[PDB]
Amino acid sequence: TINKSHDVVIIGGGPAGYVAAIKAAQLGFNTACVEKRGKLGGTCLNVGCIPSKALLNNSHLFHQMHTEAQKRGIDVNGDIKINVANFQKAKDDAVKQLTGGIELLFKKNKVTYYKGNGSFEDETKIRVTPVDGLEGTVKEDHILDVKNIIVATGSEVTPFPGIEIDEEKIVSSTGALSLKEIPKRLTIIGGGIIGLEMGSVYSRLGSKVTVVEFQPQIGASMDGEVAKATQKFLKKQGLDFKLSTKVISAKRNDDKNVVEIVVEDTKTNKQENLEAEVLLVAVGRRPYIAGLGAEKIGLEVDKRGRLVIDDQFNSKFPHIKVVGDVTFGPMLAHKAEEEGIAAVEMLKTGHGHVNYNNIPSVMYSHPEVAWVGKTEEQLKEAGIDYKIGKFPFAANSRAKTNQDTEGFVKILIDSKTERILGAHIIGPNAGEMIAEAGLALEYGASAEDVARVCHAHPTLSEAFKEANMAAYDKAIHC
Amino acid sequence: TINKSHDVVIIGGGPAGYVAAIKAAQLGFNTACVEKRGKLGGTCLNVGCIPSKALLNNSHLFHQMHTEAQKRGIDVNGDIKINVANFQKAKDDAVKQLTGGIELLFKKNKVTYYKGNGSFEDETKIRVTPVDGLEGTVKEDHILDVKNIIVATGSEVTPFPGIEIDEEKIVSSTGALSLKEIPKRLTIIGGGIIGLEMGSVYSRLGSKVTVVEFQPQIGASMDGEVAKATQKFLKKQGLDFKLSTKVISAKRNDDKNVVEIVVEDTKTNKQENLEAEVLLVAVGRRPYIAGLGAEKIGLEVDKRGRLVIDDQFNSKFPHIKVVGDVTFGPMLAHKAEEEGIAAVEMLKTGHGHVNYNNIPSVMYSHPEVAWVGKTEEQLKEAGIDYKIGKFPFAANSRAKTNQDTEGFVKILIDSKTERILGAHIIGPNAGEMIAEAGLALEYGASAEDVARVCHAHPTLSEAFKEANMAAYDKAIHC
Ligand SMILES: Cc1cc2nc3c(=O)[nH]c(=O)nc-3n(C[C@H](O)[C@H](O)[C@H](O)COP(=O)(O)OP(=O)(O)OC[C@H]3O[C@@H](n4cnc5c(N)ncnc54)[C@H](O)[C@@H]3O)c2cc1C
Ligand SMILES: Cc1cc2nc3c(=O)[nH]c(=O)nc-3n(C[C@H](O)[C@H](O)[C@H](O)COP(=O)(O)OP(=O)(O)OC[C@H]3O[C@@H](n4cnc5c(N)ncnc54)[C@H](O)[C@@H]3O)c2cc1C
Repeated sequence: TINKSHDVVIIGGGPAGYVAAIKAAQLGFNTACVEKRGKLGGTCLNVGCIPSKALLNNSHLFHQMHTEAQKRGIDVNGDIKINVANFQKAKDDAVKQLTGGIELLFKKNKVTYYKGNGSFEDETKIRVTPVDGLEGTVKEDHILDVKNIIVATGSEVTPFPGIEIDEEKIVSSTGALSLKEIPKRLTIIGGGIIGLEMGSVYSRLGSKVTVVEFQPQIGASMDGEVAKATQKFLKKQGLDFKLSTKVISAKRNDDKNVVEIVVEDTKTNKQENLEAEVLLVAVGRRPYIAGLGAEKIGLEVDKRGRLVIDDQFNSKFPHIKVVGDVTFGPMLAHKAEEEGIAAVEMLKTGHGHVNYNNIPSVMYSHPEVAWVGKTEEQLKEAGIDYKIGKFPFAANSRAKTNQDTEGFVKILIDSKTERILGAHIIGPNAGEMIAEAGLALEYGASAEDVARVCHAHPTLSEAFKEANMAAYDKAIHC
Repeated sequence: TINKSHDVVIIGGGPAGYVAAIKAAQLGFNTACVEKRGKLGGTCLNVGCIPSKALLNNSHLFHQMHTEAQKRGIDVNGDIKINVANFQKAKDDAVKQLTGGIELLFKKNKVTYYKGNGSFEDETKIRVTPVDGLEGTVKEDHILDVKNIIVATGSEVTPFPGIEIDEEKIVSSTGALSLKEIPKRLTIIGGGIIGLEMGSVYSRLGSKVTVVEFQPQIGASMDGEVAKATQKFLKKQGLDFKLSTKVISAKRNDDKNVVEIVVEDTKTNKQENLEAEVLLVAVGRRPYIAGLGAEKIGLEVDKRGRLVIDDQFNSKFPHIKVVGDVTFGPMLAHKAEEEGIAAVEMLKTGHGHVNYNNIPSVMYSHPEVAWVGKTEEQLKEAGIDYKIGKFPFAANSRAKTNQDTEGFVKILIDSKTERILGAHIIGPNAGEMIAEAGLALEYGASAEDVARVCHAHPTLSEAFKEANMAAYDKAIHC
């Protein structure tokens, strides 16, 4: 065991933790970050955002090249095949480069990178213990004398009791992202974004995808109209939805090399049997504090397993802050990053801020689905008087030119002030376009404020312009 | 001779004119629009923006299937060849749909659409003349007595004296957009946006492209660094450049089936002989007023051939406004539309508005090139002290996952106010991302204002957020 001192020590190297480390160092703190997995970037970079977006993008292109080339004047007299090994390689190389990038950022900023497991020795010190196989891991235990501690231990997949998750036949998102072969049938439990995205990926590559969802509609969180329109275009794309249906159990049938599933329709409590070569368990994600030693010092943990904090990210101990997926708020990478930054700026200047009323959500299917601000259900349930502004991409020149016009832009404004209250988009670049609504929302802009800004022609962004025109006045192209 | 009365009469159905018509109608004006070509949408929709973007998008895919497929896990065996007829059809279909679309907007908005040539009868009356082979043209001359006239006759290709454009071997942008076969060699006069886009299209299709440019750099009005980087990635994609070189002459040679070109090295005053199956003349575009009868009533026309107007779009006659390509300002479609709306709004409330300092410019190559506001050269010339924020897409997670990392975002801010003065982007979706710069500038946003807005992860837009972070402080992932 050996002693070490730092001003700030971050437990966790994911979006919230490594960004907090970089920021603390730029702000002048002697900073250290403790991560046990072997690479920085956390869930997002290693088994989440990055690899999933890589598969989505490449699977989309394969799809375009396979069924949309001829109508674009491109004749292929040969064959268009998916090379699973190179498909995976493309994703693994992207992850590899990015994880390396973070380590380089840590070096440039002088962040001390401890490879091991971090736990509270007591409320004022952190002990770093080595990880057996992990190379580069600490040679012996390290006791870090620190002034400020930031907990960013993140999340884990929510387990399904009774379902043995082997990342081969019955997989979690982590297994789905590394499938060595396109399964004939992909059955997915849960209609969440993570599940839907993996569904889209594989059906594009030739898998028969079935989505078993407890609730009536899917999406969970998106605007009503967006949610139904989403399930609509996904079914149209080949995904089979089993709404109001509960997965009961499942186990791998090695002899028949098939996963036997058992569902139950809630609108009849009538049981049923299903089968799939690969089963994806996507019933959500939850906070992860295992091995942290939070129980040792009395850190408050709510009934949902989240580390309780106040509006300044403080735990019951003023010098111990908590950020990211391990605590309150949507479990998104951009949210985690800004909390990491806000927490550190607080340490430096005494203040920081995160706008929970302006955090966007995005599903990277095609078309993409993105939204930020308030939905219609939320405005109604709050008795807010509002007006709607909608513009379809079918009326957008750029979209038409791309022969890809599915979707629309919907702007929600205050009937009184005409201030933008929410934006919802389903379109070819929804994820990027949503940044526009974010800027408007952040500044409290009005639909007219956006409508009056000259947007380049011909671009998809013009749909956003016209949708705002339709909210307080009238669109020109529809 | 037929007689009719209208509140507003618009000459020209291009972006400025047809949008003015729609707007005038919406604002309760008895509106009429006169167009002689046979389709609405003017230059942009029939032989400009739309057709070019279509060729660019489809040729981009062709290029991707040839060079980007394998590394993405997509095996495409066998010849991959362009079907010119179908390539042309894909473009022609998009134009047909869009032109048909505007006519539906006219019917819906009750705009009187006169197919023929519009010319001034006197200061307050316009006559519509039938057009020789115009489908659906007026069968008899019409005399429209109007309260307000809006001129939007647009522009045309600037010819090169001594060189005859036949749209077969020696072509203008119009002929280039409809080439029946991919020329073994395509040589282009002028490295403006139009010249560069056509060059990119055919180079991707197999033509050996050569760009002859009089100036020392391409782009015409790009920021210095952007112009250089633009030439570099276009050169990397196969285009050959001959800077500080002006064409002197060129002529067809039906014996060798080639165009014989003569150019002059501006540095050595020495000439060179060039040869190409197809020559594109893209030395620019100019205002169009032929057959408008502007001289009959003595409208003011400057040395550039433009119809002079005041800051209210007024000609020497208070009731005669002018908008679009035929008058002052950049010759772009979104600029024209904006003026069309502004003019009409002035006729209604007595005031319209166009922020000429926030008009974006975009080249739809790949990567795309987009900018708005001041370039570095313009700031220096003004003696303005400024700071730079630069972030490369090579450091952006989404760009990495897409295996498309060329380019960067450059933000220019006032050193004292930290107010954003301009944005320049070279990237996969620059054209869409520039809208963010549009909103920021319009609202007087500072770099910090943009940097603190939560941008979804992982998106290309995060690079816009980080470039701003670097401009006034420090980027995280840089
Ligand atoms: C398949 C999938 C796709 C996703 N796609 C998106 C998307 O497109 N966009 C988006 O915004 N979000 C997406 N997310 C969610 C996003 O990944 C998370 O919100 C984000 O990674 C959380 O970051 P964090 O830093 O709070 O936690 P984490 O990223 O979970 O990381 C915490 C880190 O700390 C380590 N750690 C924990 N305890 C200890 C300890 N005691 N000692 C040392 N290290 C410890 C972990 O090993 C881990 O690396 C996705 C998630 C999944 C699973
Ligand atoms: C190859 C090419 C690519 C381009 N790409 C882009 C791009 O990506 N983005 C962008 O913003 N801009 C682009 N532009 C430019 C854009 O097309 C023009 O700025 C815009 O179309 C001008 O619109 P306007 O309404 O002022 O004029 P125009 O569109 O030129 O139309 C004027 C109209 O009036 C008619 N007319 C003229 N005189 C008479 C008369 N006497 N009687 C009746 N009708 C008459 C014409 O026939 C025509 O339809 C491009 C141009 C070209 C040539």
